[PDB]
Amino acid sequence: NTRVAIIGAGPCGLAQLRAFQSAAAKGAAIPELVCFEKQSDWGGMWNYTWRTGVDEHGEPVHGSMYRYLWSNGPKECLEFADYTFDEHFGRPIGSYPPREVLWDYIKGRVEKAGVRDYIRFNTAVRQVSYDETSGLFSVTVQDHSNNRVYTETFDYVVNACGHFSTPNTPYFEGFERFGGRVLHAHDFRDALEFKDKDILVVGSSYSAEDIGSQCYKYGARSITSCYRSAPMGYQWPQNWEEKPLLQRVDSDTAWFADGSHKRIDAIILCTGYQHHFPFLPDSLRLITENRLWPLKLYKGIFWEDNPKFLYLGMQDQWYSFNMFDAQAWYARDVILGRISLPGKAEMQAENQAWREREEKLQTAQEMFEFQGSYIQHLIDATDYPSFDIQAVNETFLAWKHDKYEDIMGYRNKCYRSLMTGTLATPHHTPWLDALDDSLEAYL
Amino acid sequence: NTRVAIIGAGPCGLAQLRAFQSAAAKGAAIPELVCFEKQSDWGGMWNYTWRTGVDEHGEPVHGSMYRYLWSNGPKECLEFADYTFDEHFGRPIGSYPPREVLWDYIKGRVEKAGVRDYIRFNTAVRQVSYDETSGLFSVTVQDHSNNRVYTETFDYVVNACGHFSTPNTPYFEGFERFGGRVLHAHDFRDALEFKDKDILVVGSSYSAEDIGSQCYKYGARSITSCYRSAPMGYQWPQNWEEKPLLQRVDSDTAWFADGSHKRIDAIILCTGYQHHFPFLPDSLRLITENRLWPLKLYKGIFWEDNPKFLYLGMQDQWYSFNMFDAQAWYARDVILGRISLPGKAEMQAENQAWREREEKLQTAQEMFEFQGSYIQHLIDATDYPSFDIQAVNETFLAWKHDKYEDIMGYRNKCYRSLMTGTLATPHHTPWLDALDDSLEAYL
Ligand SMILES: Cc1cc2nc3c(=O)[nH]c(=O)nc-3n(C[C@H](O)[C@H](O)[C@H](O)COP(=O)(O)OP(=O)(O)OC[C@H]3O[C@@H](n4cnc5c(N)ncnc54)[C@H](O)[C@@H]3O)c2cc1C
Ligand SMILES: Cc1cc2nc3c(=O)[nH]c(=O)nc-3n(C[C@H](O)[C@H](O)[C@H](O)COP(=O)(O)OP(=O)(O)OC[C@H]3O[C@@H](n4cnc5c(N)ncnc54)[C@H](O)[C@@H]3O)c2cc1C
Ligand SMILES: NC(=O)c1ccc[n+]([C@@H]2O[C@H](COP(=O)([O-])OP(=O)(O)OC[C@H]3O[C@@H](n4cnc5c(N)ncnc54)[C@H](OP(=O)(O)O)[C@@H]3O)[C@@H](O)[C@H]2O)c1
Ligand SMILES: NC(=O)c1ccc[n+]([C@@H]2O[C@H](COP(=O)([O-])OP(=O)(O)OC[C@H]3O[C@@H](n4cnc5c(N)ncnc54)[C@H](OP(=O)(O)O)[C@@H]3O)[C@@H](O)[C@H]2O)c1
Ligand SMILES: [Mg+2]
Ligand SMILES: [Mg+2]
Repeated sequence: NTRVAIIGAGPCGLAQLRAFQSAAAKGAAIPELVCFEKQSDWGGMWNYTWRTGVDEHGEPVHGSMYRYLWSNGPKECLEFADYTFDEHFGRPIGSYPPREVLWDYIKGRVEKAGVRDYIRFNTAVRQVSYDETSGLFSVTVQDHSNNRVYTETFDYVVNACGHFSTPNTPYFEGFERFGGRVLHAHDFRDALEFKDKDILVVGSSYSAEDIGSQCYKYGARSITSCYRSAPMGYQWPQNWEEKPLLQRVDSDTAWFADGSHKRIDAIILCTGYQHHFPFLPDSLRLITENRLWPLKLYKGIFWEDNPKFLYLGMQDQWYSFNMFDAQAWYARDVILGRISLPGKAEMQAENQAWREREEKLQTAQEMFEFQGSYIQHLIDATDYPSFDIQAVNETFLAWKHDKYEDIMGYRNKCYRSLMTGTLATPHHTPWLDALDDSLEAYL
Repeated sequence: NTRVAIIGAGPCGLAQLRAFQSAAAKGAAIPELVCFEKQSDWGGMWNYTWRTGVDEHGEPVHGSMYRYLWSNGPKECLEFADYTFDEHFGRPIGSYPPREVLWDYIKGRVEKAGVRDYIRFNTAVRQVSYDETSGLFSVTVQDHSNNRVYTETFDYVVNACGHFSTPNTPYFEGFERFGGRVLHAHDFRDALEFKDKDILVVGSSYSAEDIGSQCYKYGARSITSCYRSAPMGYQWPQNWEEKPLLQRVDSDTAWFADGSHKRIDAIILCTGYQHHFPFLPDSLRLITENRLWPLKLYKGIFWEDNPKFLYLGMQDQWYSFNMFDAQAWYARDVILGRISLPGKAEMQAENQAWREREEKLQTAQEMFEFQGSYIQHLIDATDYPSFDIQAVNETFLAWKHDKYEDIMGYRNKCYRSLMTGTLATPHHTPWLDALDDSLEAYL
């Protein structure tokens, strides 16, 4: 028969396994599936590790999540249409669960699907090549359980390796003279490390917002944030100041674009991440900034130069889990032969049409509605349940307004599931005081 | 003609270029040489970076050196026989220079040799394969200057990528519950980060000795060290306690094998490094612990399954720079056809003979004399100057006794060059008080 390689057992890889299992449960013949995962367990970014830099086997540490991390959007926006919160938890819960609670939810679905046996854990993909004549990809991997490098062939490769793990780490004048810790958001683990310290966060997106907020919540003496161009602009607490871009640092002091200065103990670069695919030749290698519409990906998925090489989840994310499902189901239907792809020139013209719309977006609302409309297109093409994109959009709108209202209070609010209609119930403790991050303490 | 790939422009790679240039200066025809270096400049481990984890291009950070690092052995033990300290510095200096001063020395030789133009910087080796019929290696690299992956063929590959950059990072019960920083020695940058903090160093070799010592010198409140089996055993200062192995950690406290405990702010794993060659297939991939005599390396250099694949500097190090020269000169003479290699079975028998001697070593003296005798064998086979191994051995003996005498004072002592006979002169400031690490301040 035919063979599919899946790189990664995070949400996207797991969605891809779930897609095939769902078809198989309803009598479809499916390919052989091999999912290569470098970590010891599934969950991707949702799997926490204390490790930083490089893991015990010498691979770059994948994990960017930190202690005390909670859902940064309404859980109702990322609900699986085919495995509801009601089915998983059997009661209502808060709209903004800690990492461990959503990890439990993600695992719950693939536990139920019985797909764990497709996965080869502790295995890092090292190289991918393609042979024109056989139409096969050769995938070379290192099995760290046995310290052995091996290669197998596959008809399709689905790259679900993520793009929020390889840091974008810009130098600033004087980092080599500064006496405090300099790290990337990717290396941030326990905010208690910065208790009673004066912290600088460099950046103006979610990592800056949230890492700064954890430092606040867990007793940092002061937060300073700085932006390259656009301030985050929220009303910050008393001990937080937002400044224009860092110019330089000396042994202990940071100097900003406006000529102001601050004594700081540590610098956290919240400067985003790179799409980094060291295991790909240029012929297969997506090169893009973090955005809603990278080019060369037909339906945001199929590599236009070789559409038997697929990318999942490589867009920037408003939607997340149910976008990955939408992608995984479309990918599956194409691999099964149910949906055929057009010719390259047509794929290129359509990708460019999406790009032109992408380039016009200005407002947050335009941006999540763009991605909503992309997902609507995918879900209409397959048997993934066509859920209510418009109502999810309205939830995202409400969340944005909650964050404006109170950047430290938005996680206390409650939203209705668009899959089941059940309202989320208030959490037992306000976010700011909910110091314990465990699944036990939350439930 | 013929082509040689060299992986890395650290001391070993540079030694390899210097070896060929030295032969060429005296009329030898030499191969085309391409040295691939992932960093932006030469020097290897001696090139300092503030970066930790992964570099700006997404490659694991190579650098393990930290602020305030000085020579941990007498400089007279690592002198180049073909480029003396006298020639480079034109006067005597201390026996234990800061990193920047020996970097200057290393660069000085290859500046004089004019070999920089062989090197392709910002280029990471990604894969190596070998073709039986052509007898060529295919070396695939990523050029980060241009974001392009390319492959070229070579008759020989000399792997000079080091083995003190990929950390050995063991888990200890509770690391995911501890509130302070957990890092490896590889990530240690500025000891001022730990000023007034209670530090734990895990390990009992050079990284534990020296990182603990920097923390001491730069005002850590206390140092705790712990050993897996053998204590370091030096007489430590008042605020330093050596303990048996860490058993576990809670939110702020470490618990040891003897039942004792200590509140700690940060944990630094000084637990060594891995030989990690992700760019090699198993057919070419050396698997070894850090030791004086890994197997499968004929004359400690030639991969016994394919001796056109060479490893430099993969032994544990008492000797360093002039061992790498000795290796590089032997490698060069074999590549030039001046020295022929015996058959595999003979290579295996001889490697095993070295191993049997290696396995019997117990004392520090036995260990550096073993490596001395290995180097004597290499230097006698080529035109590298046959320098006085016995006197270098006696210097190593004297250094060991100086460290016993005073683990914070040994860097104040002076030793005679075995290349020129000139005595090192006392430094202007005692190590403990010499807070400034610059080349300027030292000279
Ligand atoms: C710090 C952080 C917080 C977040 N918080 C939220 C949130 O609250 N809500 C939300 O909806 N989204 C959040 N996200 C978004 C996140 O991207 C998605 O939730 C989701 O994890 C993406 O799934 P993925 O499978 O595409 O990638 P990932 O979850 O990153 O998984 C990629 C997988 O590929 C594996 N892998 C990588 N390279 C290789 C290789 N060479 N060989 C083998 N395996 C490999 C990894 O180990 C990993 O398991 C967050 C992201 C980050 C970085
Ligand atoms: C923290 C520390 C302190 C030390 N202090 C001393 C001392 O005081 N005295 C002493 O004699 N020795 C010291 N050493 C020993 C050190 O190993 C040697 O001095 C010497 O640096 C080894 O040279 P090398 O060229 O084998 O390896 P390295 O100096 O490590 O150089 C390896 C090179 O290969 C490059 N590289 C790696 N992988 C790739 C790739 N895939 N593609 C392209 N390039 C790559 C690296 O960027 C680097 O330039 C120290 C070592 C460490 C780790
Ligand atoms: N659940 C949570 O609480 C949580 C926490 C952290 C992260 N996350 C998730 O992690 C993902 C990534 O978010 P992110 O914020 O890390 O990345 P991001 O959204 O890609 O944003 C990158 C930030 O870096 C800035 N930047 C880039 N280069 C810079 C430079 N040289 N100097 C200064 N600033 C620079 C950008 O500024 P410009 O925009 O001006 O270029 C932007 O503010 C998202 O999915 C996010 O939701 C979630
Ligand atoms: N110039 C300088 O001042 C300086 C500073 C730092 C490093 N260096 C150099 O860096 C190189 C590496 O030295 P290194 O000390 O990092 O490595 P190393 O010499 O390989 O020693 C590794 C240490 O880790 C211990 N260890 C290993 N696994 C462990 C575990 N699971 N738990 C507890 N302990 C464990 C070992 O104990 P056992 O031996 O009991 O196994 C040993 O003490 C050397 O060339 C060194 O000179 C130089
Ligand atoms: Mg951006
Ligand atoms: Mg060891």
